[PDB]
Amino acid sequence: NIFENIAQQIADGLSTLTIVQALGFSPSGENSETNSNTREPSTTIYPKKSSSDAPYSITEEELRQAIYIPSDFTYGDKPPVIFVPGTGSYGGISFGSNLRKLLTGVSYADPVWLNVPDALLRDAQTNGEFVAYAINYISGISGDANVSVVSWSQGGLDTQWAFTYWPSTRALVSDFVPVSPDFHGTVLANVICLNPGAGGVGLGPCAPAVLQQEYNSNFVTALRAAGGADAYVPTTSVFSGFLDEIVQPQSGTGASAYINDARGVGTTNAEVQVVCKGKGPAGGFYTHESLLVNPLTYALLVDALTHDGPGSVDRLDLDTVCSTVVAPGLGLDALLEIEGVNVLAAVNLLTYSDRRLAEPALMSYAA
Ligand SMILES: *[C@@H]1O[C@H](CO)[C@@H](O[C@@H]2O[C@H](CO)[C@@H](O)[C@H](O)[C@H]2NC(C)=O)[C@H](O)[C@H]1NC(C)=O
Ligand SMILES: [Ca+2]
Repeated sequence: NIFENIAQQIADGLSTLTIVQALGFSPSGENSETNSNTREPSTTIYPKKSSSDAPYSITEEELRQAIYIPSDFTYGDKPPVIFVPGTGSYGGISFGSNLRKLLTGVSYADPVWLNVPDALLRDAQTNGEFVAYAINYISGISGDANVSVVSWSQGGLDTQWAFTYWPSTRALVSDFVPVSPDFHGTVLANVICLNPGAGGVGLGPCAPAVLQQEYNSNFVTALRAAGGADAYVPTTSVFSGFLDEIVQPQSGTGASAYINDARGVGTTNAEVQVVCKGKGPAGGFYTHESLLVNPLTYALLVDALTHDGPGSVDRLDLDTVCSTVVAPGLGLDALLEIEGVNVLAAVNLLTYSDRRLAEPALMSYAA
């Protein structure tokens, strides 16, 4: 029986590989990207909720289908929480072994998650459309409750892009909790794609979302010049300065994950090695992916969800939070699962058929 659950886990993990999907399989289980969601929202959200919003380029059918609503969802009784995966991954598997498992069956959260086609590798401007639609749609079918957003890696960058160009979504998000975000992209993408940045032809073929996540990319530059480098809602950014093998730089105020707060809406910038320094293993070495099981990450998420404003380092009992390797309620097996999540993602990055020399054109709205 325990065998059947491992077989089904592996099958669900492999269905997220685009090479396997090319054989005609679809993402399965919690990574299903063809969900049937038949409730309508209280208000027109398509093609625009606000006449200030950027247009959608993707059909509402596809936008809505990437949202995975568990049967246990309470449509507003609890506060909804939308989970957003990172590059090469799906919302189901990015968080099922970590944060979303911990947020299943509690009173202050009600999880749903995004399964974007092609493992979040496609143009990030369209990944951003998925987050914008999800915020408006989930709220609009949940009694117009506020939602929260938790993201991993490019997910946070996608959320800032939805906030920047879909203003209507700012009004409905109590908390944005990005884990290992790259709000300034990453120079490791410039290196791997042998690419000058600024959308220039580079010698390394790379997925569109990878090219747009270069440190100086047109996507990142446009987003930051439009306001994407400052928080729009209370933002609890959690990142590791030792060592993020995907996102660099990633330490101090210069970290790609650092969100400024010029609008004064409230921000926490938590480098775990800083916050937990001298106080336990949770201040030790954490990867881009292993951060998702760090107790500081979980503690700051719950704090943010149970209090006005962002998660508060100073309100936490750092002596207790920092004292363990993994969040309470996970085992060291979560450390293993999250390593496999990263491997699957890596495979996707290396083997995705849509490799390009140049970064997607900015849509007319971003320019
Ligand atoms: C839902 O979240 C939004 C954004 O965090 C909240 O809207 C902000 O509310 C504060 C004070 O209530 C205002 O000063 C800001 O200008 C608002 N921001 C935006 C962009 O609207 C809103 O209060 C939350 N709603 C609920 C019911 O929690
Ligand atoms: Ca809060």
